[PDB]
Amino acid sequence: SHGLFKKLGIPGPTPLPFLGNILSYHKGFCMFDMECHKKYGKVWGFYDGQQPVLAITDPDMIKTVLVKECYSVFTNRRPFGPVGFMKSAISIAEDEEWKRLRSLLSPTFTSGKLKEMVPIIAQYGDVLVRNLRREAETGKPVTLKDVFGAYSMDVITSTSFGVNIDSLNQDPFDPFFLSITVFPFLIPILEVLNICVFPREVTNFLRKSVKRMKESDFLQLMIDSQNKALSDLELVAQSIIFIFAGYETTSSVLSFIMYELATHPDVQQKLQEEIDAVLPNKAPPTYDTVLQMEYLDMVVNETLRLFPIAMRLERVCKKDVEINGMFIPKGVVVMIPSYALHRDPKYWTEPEKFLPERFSKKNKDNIDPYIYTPFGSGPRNCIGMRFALMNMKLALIRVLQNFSFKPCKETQIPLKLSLGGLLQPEKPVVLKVESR
Ligand code: HEM
Ligand SMILES: CC(C)(C)OC(=O)N[C@@H](CS[C@H](Cc1ccccc1)C(=O)NCCc1cccnc1)Cc1ccccc1
Repeated sequence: SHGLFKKLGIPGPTPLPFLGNILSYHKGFCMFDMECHKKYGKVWGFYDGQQPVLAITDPDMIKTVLVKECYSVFTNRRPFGPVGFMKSAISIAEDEEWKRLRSLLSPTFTSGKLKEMVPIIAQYGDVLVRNLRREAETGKPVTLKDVFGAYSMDVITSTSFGVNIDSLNQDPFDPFFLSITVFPFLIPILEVLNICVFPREVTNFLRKSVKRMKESDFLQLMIDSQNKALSDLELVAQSIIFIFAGYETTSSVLSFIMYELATHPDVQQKLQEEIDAVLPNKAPPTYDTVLQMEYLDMVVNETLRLFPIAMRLERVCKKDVEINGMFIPKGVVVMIPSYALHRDPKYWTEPEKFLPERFSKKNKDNIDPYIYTPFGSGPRNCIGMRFALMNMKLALIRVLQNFSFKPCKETQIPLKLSLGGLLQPEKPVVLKVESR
């Protein structure tokens, strides 16, 4: 089984018995992907253990995979376990079951459901300020992910359920998952053991805490179809997904943006200037004033080009296909190396520099949406994209209407990415905060 790509004529690095190419992850997914993209061109293959993985980078082939042939051939992501009752979570679910959850949960993030959440988000930003005004009136460097995650947790639990809890001081969220991929034949062993990559105690906290809400929103819109069709432990699982997403991703990106705003002071001023012009007198941001702000959008986009928190997009090939003139056999994992495409010199001038002018309306048309895919694409892209962009931007507006951000002696400059598996910084993001 380590001969597949040698036979297909697809180039790629030579695998070791059993491990495949996984020793190559010692420097991280993204470095390996960049290295392959440059050694091998537009297409290559490698092996996670015994699992063949075909990397593609052609914009047309990517659109075919994410969009043109999604329902028919590339419907699911790579199996990932042991998951337990979380198998029914939307982003883990497969084929017809995912289809049903997608259709069931899509009405949560409309322009009209988002627009109802702006008045309610508007409270925790003010908490976020006062929490920050304290750690500022005392010239003590601030950990952004702590105070951002605090605010993120606040918005999520209320956007979907209705629970309000000053997020300060709950909040429960590469050593072993390694063995999953040399030993994925061990996943079904672990499922029959109830063994879970979510420690059985974090989920047991909510295997009742959702039943405990309450009862007598995302939570609302689910019961209406609970009363085919719908369930309830399946309701707790969707909730856990949403609660992770809104906490960890929203807070992690906010921290990346503030780092870049701090290492590029002219961009921070330019942004504070735009916010005060749309929102004079520190006017409260509304749903519409957020979408009005173009440089805020450019800043956000440009951070997600540098720090795309998914790193790779993946789809299981569920049957033989010949896409854009190339044969792909059943079972291959097809992979888009997003981090690499975001930093590819053959699309982006000076790709390591934080330059938000790449996304000006003057320039944003030179940007292939199948190269720059921070939220995915096609029927299976990020279901929370608009809620996420809006959530962050309201945090940013409120925050920058009050404070500026400078580097500190301990600010890691330049910021190293974690060689681990998740797009995080090695050292946490600390910066000096000053009150306008
Ligand atoms: C800046 C924040 C976020 C980013 C960059 C992001 C990005 C992504 C990406 C790249 C995917 C995979 C798409 C694909 O494979 O084509 C995804 C999937 C998903 N995201 Fe997010 N996301 C963010 C925040 C959120 C939030 C706040 C939610 C809240 C519900 C959310 C819910 C989901 C779900 C449910 C999926 C699975 C979609 C499916 O399998 O049908 N995401 N996200
Ligand atoms: C750990 C590793 C990076 C190797 O592979 C995973 O990423 N595996 C997840 C399985 S689930 C799903 C998948 C996903 C999401 C975004 C991009 C690519 C793949 C998911 O939407 N997750 C919920 C929150 C979220 C995160 C990012 C963007 N949008 C939403 C990790 C996971 C498992 C169980 C609970 C929470 C997270």
